Amino acid sequence: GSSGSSGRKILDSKAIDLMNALMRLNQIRPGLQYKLLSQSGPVHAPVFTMSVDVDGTTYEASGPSKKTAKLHVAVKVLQAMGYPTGFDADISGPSSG
Repeated sequence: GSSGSSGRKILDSKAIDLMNALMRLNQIRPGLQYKLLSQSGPVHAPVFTMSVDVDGTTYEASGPSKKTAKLHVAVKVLQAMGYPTGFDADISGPSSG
């Protein structure tokens, strides 16, 4: 439930101008929760698929590491609302979300 929580405080800026998004998502929507739908692939090239619920919209983004996974997810959320994330000119193809 909600009542009776420990509270995990983890923070690290190992990346470069990337975590920015992670902090943002929390800035606009404090008290968020990230979960790993599933992980596939090798041990050196694992795929950490994270997921988050924002504004009644569930976002899922996979990455090379859980750390990047959560970050990628946020970037999307913002992009959906129309907020600056730090990425462009990256056409996806003939298929869109």
